[PDB]
Amino acid sequence: SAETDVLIVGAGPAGAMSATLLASLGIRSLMINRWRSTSPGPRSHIINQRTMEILRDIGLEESAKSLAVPKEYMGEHVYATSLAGEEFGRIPAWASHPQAHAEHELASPSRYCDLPQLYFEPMVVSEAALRGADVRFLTEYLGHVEDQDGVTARLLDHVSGAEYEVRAKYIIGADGAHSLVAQNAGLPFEGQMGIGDGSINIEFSADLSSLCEHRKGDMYWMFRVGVAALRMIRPWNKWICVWEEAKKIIHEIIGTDEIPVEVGPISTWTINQQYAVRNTSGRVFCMGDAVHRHTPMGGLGLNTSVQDAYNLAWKLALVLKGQAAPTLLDSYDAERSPVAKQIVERAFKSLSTFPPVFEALSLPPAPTESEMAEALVRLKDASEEGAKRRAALRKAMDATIIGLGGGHGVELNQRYVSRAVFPDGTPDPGFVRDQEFFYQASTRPGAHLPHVWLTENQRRISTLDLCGKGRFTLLTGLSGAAWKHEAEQVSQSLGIELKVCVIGPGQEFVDTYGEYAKISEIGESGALLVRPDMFIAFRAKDASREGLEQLNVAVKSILGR
Amino acid sequence: EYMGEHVYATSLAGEEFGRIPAWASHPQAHAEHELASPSRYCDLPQLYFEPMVVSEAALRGADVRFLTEYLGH
Repeated sequence: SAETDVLIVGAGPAGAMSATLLASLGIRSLMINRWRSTSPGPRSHIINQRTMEILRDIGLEESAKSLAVPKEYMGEHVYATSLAGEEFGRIPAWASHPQAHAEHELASPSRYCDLPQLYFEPMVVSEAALRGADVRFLTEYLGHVEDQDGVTARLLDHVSGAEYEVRAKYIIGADGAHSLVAQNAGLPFEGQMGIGDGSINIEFSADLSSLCEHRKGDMYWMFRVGVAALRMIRPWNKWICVWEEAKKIIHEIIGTDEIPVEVGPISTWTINQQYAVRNTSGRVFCMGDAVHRHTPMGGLGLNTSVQDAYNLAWKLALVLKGQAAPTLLDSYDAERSPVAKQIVERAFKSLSTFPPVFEALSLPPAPTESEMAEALVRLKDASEEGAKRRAALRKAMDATIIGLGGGHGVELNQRYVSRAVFPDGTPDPGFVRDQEFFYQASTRPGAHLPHVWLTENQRRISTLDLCGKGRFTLLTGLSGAAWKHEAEQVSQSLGIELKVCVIGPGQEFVDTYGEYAKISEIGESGALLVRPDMFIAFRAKDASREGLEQLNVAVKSILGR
Repeated sequence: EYMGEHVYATSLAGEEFGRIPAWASHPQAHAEHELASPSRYCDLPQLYFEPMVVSEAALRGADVRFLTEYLGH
């Protein structure tokens, strides 16, 4: 037997991130995993800005960037007959279009990058152990029982052979899409797990720089199942094909014998659309693929899983230290379960964007080499019928971009509503523009803190860099110095750290560009209370005494006290 | 990329009043810039520009004579 604060079952990106963050806040975690190592298989690889921000908070951003492929190599999505064959056309994927890129730059100090979960996982697992988590692989969760004071789980050790018990105050179910932890907690799911009659993933190696370096992209999709994908793992060199020496399916996809090819492992994917309606069940919290299982369309899986962990850790830390009532843990479900449903529905809906491509070419699904060849030559036709076909195809191709980088709103427009956000008595604004395609910065409580550039010592710093570090932060201008004193009083009163930044001309942080003035929807003396997880929980118009009194209440409320 | 930060200050070594994003350095201005043309802003003193073009003109076939004054026609 053994005792610890949190038991994390699973060392995929959510469990690992959980361990790191809890270890960074002084909380004892034991993280476990049935397998001998981190995921070898072909899995996620698009890392969006929200996940990069979180690494930037933890100080792992420069490491990930070192191993990741940059945005600049991800831009050209090509649709073709084969890699060596003729292109139907290209879309500007992963915000490579100048305007998409501007909306990207403004939204965050971080950027897209491609980094196979294969590297991401061990990076984070090793940091978690370095920061203080205990990490044990080849250990299987067999089950647990709860009571009023905590939980007791039974583990099976695949090295020693022994079974032992672990006592803990909480359990995080971050096993994968077949989570046994979710099964025991009794969580309800909506949706199915194999939708129709899936995909085969052939990993392989081959120098394709002559076919790719003049048109750098993350993926190359072939219409030939109707569709097959060719995704880059390491620039122009290591690869998967998606669809034993029958894997010269590959040669068909590249479209040539000439390039030598070493075949790696092959595996299978199915089509899922299933999420948990509720992610918590007294003392058990479930996290990544365990509560949202979905197709790969849009990069959303890994990124959502890391953000699930970022939302929970700080709350668990506060509760375990008696700085907050257990009530605070309910906001995990309130804030996070919607995002799970959203992600699953979005990924599945992104598969509808493909059939219309075949409709534009007048093709049945799963067409035959002749029919395909007819469609290609119609496309080249110097008639008005051929012009219509061309345009139809363009309209069809463009629409696929939602699954391939265009869904910036889905990525960033979280709006929490829970006990952990204190409403300011502003009317809800909606979105001016489409909320799936476009991010809208908001400073209203429940929104994520916008990014703008300030300066510290004439050097650019992000507004977000004032704000993480496992602590609440309060932001203001010079007219708002009163918040400094009011904040101290509240930290003294309730037992919590509360950094205060007074932004302006004299100060440490100044807004040399006026972006802070412009972006906040609030006068200089107003203030934003930012959570550890970077979400605004409280906003005040000004520093009047009515505004100042509220702070102490907002805080006691947020923490359940 | 070296043209972006226009700073207003008391002196170079003194305190800044603030900065504006000059020469389309603001992300949105830069986007409108990229879409407009395949070319980009750059700083190149007329001091270098002139002789570059005078020499090309002569290379391509123009006759070029300095220290010669137009008096009238």
